[PDB]
Amino acid sequence: CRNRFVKKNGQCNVEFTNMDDKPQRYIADMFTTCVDIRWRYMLLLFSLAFLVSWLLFGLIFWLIALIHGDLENPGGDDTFKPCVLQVNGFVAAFLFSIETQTTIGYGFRCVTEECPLAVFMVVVQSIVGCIIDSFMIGAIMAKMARPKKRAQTLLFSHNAVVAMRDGKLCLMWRVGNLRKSHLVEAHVRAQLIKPRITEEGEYIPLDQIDIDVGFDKGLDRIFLVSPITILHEINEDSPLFGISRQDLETDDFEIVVILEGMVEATAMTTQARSSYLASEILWGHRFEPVLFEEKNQYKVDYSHFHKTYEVPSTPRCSAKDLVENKFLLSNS
Amino acid sequence: CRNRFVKKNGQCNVEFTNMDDKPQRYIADMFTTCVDIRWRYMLLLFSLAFLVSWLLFGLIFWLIALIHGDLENPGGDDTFKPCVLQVNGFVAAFLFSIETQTTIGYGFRCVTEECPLAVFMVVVQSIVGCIIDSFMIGAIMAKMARPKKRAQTLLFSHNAVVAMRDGKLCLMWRVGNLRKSHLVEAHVRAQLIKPRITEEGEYIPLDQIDIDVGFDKGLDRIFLVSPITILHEINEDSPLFGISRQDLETDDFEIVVILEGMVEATAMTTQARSSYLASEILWGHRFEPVLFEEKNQYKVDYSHFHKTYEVPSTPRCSAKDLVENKFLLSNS
Amino acid sequence: CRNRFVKKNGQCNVEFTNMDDKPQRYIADMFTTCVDIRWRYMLLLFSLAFLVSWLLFGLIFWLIALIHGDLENPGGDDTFKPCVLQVNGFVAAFLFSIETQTTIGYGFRCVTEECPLAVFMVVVQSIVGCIIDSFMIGAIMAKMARPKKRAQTLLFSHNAVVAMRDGKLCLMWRVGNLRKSHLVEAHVRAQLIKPRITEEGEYIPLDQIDIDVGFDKGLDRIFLVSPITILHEINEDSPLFGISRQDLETDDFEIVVILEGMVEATAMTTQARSSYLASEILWGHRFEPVLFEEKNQYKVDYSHFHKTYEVPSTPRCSAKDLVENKFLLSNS
Amino acid sequence: CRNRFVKKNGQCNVEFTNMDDKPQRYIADMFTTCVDIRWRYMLLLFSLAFLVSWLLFGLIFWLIALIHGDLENPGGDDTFKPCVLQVNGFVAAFLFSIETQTTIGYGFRCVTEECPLAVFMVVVQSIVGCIIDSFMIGAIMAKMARPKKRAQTLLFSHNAVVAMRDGKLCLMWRVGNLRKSHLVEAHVRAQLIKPRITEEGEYIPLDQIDIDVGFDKGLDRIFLVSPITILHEINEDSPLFGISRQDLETDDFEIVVILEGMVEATAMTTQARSSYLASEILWGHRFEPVLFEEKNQYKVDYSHFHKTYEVPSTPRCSAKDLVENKFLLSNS
Ligand SMILES: [K+]
Ligand SMILES: [K+]
Ligand SMILES: [K+]
Ligand SMILES: [K+]
Repeated sequence: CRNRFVKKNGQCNVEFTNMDDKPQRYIADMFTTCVDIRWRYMLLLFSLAFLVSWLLFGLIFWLIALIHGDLENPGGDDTFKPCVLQVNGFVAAFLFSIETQTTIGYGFRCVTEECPLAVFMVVVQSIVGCIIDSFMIGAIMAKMARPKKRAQTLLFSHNAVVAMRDGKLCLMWRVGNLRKSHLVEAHVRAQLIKPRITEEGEYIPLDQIDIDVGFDKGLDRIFLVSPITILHEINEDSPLFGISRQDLETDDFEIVVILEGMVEATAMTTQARSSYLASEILWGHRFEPVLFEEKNQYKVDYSHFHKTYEVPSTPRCSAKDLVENKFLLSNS
Repeated sequence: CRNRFVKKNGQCNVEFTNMDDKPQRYIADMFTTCVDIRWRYMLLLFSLAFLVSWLLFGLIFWLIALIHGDLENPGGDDTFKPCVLQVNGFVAAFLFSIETQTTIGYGFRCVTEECPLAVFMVVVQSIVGCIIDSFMIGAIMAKMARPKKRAQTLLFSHNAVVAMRDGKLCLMWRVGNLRKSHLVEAHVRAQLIKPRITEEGEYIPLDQIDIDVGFDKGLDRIFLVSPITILHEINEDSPLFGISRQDLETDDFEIVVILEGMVEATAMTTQARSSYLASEILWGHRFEPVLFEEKNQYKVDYSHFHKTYEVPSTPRCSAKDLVENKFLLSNS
Repeated sequence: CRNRFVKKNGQCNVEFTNMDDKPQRYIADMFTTCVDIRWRYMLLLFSLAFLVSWLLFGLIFWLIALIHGDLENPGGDDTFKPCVLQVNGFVAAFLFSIETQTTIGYGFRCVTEECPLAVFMVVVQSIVGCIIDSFMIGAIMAKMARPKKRAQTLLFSHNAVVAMRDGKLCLMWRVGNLRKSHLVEAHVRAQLIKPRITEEGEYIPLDQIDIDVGFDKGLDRIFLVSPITILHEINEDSPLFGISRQDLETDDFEIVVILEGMVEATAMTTQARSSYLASEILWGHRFEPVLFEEKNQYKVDYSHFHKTYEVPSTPRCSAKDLVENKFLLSNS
Repeated sequence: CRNRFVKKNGQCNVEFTNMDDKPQRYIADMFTTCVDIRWRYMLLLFSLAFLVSWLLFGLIFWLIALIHGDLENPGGDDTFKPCVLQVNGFVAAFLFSIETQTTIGYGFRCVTEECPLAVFMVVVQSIVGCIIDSFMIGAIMAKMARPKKRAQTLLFSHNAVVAMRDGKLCLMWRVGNLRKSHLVEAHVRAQLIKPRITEEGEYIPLDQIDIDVGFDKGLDRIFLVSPITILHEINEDSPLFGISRQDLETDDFEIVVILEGMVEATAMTTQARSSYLASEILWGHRFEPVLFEEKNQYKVDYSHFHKTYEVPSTPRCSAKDLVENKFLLSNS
């Protein structure tokens, strides 16, 4: 009844406060933020940038036109040649700035060979133009390609279960791929979250404790086509070792599950997460099979993914008791 | 005689059904799909987008021209200035929209300083223009660069063999690189696939079982220039431990082989796969050498890659028997 | 009192000298440098490139105009057609070159069907134009996206502490994430730096010695949301094994701490670093908790991140003594 | 005296022959090749593509102009409007095609509202135009960014040495970073190459044998600022175990050394290689220190990198003898 540190969607429930350097540290990493903001903001931002360069140069050109005396003779004649043809005022100067930076260049307003400063400005503005474009491309490219989007076609079981496999008592949860694209170099991790006090009397607000999914033997690496059921064998070195079915409806703790892997197309690691509270773990259940064979191939029924069935055959005590008891019977 | 879970090309034989959230989960990951569809579709899609913005703006301009009364005086005179010169109708309005968004800007149809709304629209459309381009670039860039294409210059042997190496009985298959480019940080994995029932009576439609290629000792990492022969030593902890040559023509199971590595040029992980059925494994054979030395260098003959030869010297029983028997003789 | 090999910001304090091949080796890797230089330099560089192609082609066109005799008849008539209309001199030839390469193409200066060489040149220059753009985009894209920028939203504690946890004496330092974005596949490393002489009398100017953070058990991998305290248990195989609280104010050595992980958005590994001198390590202290629970969620107070408190309960001798002593008492 | 499998530059000495599917497998991976070819080829290729689309469309337009009867009335009048203004022939049709696809759009040749087919063609060509650009960008971007270029600022010692460290006999070679940029998540690998015959009489043309650099303890991971000396301790499980100083001037084999790591700026793994023949290994030597301290910092003299000095104190027998002998003395 304490609270949820990671929601079921993987979303983490926490907030940072009194971060001192936040503004100056965010300026240096500035690109990283820019790509996480809503599109409309990233866009409006860029159109803001465009608009600003158009107005700036537009003004310069208008200033030049004003001083040269072009405003009064925009088209020139035999005895007089303007800096930029057909700039009669502000809006005209604005239009030419846009036409130039965008490279539309209708040509009705046009630079002449007269002013080196007008020429120069055109030069500068062109270069400027490319620069802004380049940033926009990259930004869009980057944001467009974010691998965290892939985590939404990855799936966790609504519950985790505990049950026997091959003589061992195991915590299990299930994972699945909702795309026919592969998750490359995928692997998993699990952790038990809960506050604790060390024998020295040190309070750890939330301690994160590894749940061994087979990392040592290289078994945490998975090949995920059909849903895989992930197994934690509860043993001497397990944090759940002394926990029984009744300890599940009493205790407060949380199990955090991770799936890391690479989006096949971009080879960019995505990390998917979810969470099981002690009250979301079903003791004595087993997952319903989603895979079955038909004729020339295999199929997965995904409506059975979350479903579990009761195994009355399941022991209600902790692995600890289970073990210790084995050594009474076997001891006498 | 059951069926093949992964084809020989690496293609997986399975299909997902009754996935509930598929539409809304695919919208969030939408970029990931977009790059896997056939070119013509991704392209037609984008030309569809272009076409749509040209028509949309074209319409706006035509509406503006209509209301301003430009349709009747497209070129204007001393007493009258149009919003956009030379828009006499729909097609004219269309052309200007394209000329503008594409930045061709022939200039025959041209914005004037008269309408702020025409100007604004031009502004908006330009910005819009960049945006669509940017998406196209990224999409093409991404799709163009997909690392899974590299898996087609990587190679597996048509068969796997079992045979003795240095006193040990080993399952072996071969892998090869068809490019002179390196596969960076490459490593392998193998798995035995087959359905099973746990001693608790739990049916696992297909259980995936690790075949140890040396992960523990860091030996699953390979340096692949010439074809490497991959070895699984069949021992106490091997899933093939109790399997003999006769069990091979009887049993139904499958071995799945993986090669993961990085495309040298892009450093993007590609994953190559293939499969050996118990009936594709040749007991008592050995691979033909594809590498030989000549003068100033080494050469690889790839026509010998798949070829195997008989070793009548090979034991036909399981590693299990082989071991157990050693301990009769050595026991008496 | 020797010196600092890595500053606290992670910056390494060292310089390379008498590198022989530096110029020719840097030319081959040239792209890598280009993206690390200040913007203004990368930009000025590119505008330098632009400017150079505009002048080059501008000259060609002017040469062509000169020879054709266009300088004297820029607009032509019934009996004479220029190579490029309206090029009356250098600046005119310059303007057309820019208009062409930038694709502004106002159109006042325009190629005609007369000179195949003018046409060809236009062809060449256009192609050239794209090429330079493409480089600029990539450069900007690349530099824009550098993952090392992310290391500035990652955090280390100003000090490291030594203290007891669960019956063991541990060196600890703390790490934190200043963004709500995740650090994917993150893990840590630590090293003791100091010069030494092997029993063979070989001097190692600075030897780098692994500080075990749990790599073997897969515990060096972390899930970083709230600040994690990193623990080195000082034991038989620890380089700090024979060090006590008094050895800390005497000895000269340095501990180097690393955090490697992936920027969530780009999946590009960043590496963060910092350093603790023996004089920056606080013996007998403990970190102040930055995480606390409120109602519907958790919060982190970052002003407590660096803060430590005294634990007078802490032993002042080395793990070595501590152990050895245990085996007097337990031995008698 | 056999031959070198990897040259000292890392270049591998081998060639593939009789690869059967080479053309069709290379078509699918086609992008991968495109980026490894010389610039001039990738460029000429693209200019080839451009040129081809300009000519193609140019022809279409000319065909349209021909049929419409524009060739005879390029500028039109009150009673007649051309498809595209000012196309009088082939070259004119060519110019307009280029002006259109490049978006220069001088405007002297210009589409009119008359032909829907001309309009359509313009539409199509524009779209086409973007597509080719996009490919070019990506290609240039990709090729520009190749991480294998970084391997040229990474360094190996010209020789490897064997010598005692802390009571153990070790094969050592040295590695170095020629840039002030870091090599992220770097690690090493080594291998002994030589042909062999298994006790079963199976010939392995070249067997690749792991040289343990500490992978098991996680010590193959390095932090490379100053040059690191890499150590292989020659022990029971070492392939060099039974090799002595005299076996070095006799035997033929090769040691292959690898350094894998990530370019700091792009986080793209590069793999550096080199090789030591038994005749390139200096028994009884030690590397000259390249690092020294001065005042406020550290410096590296790179001219000392390759240099080694004699240690007459060094044993000339194999680790094997060395060990076995220890157990005579200690045995009697
Ligand atoms: K234009
Ligand atoms: K134009
Ligand atoms: K243009
Ligand atoms: K124009």
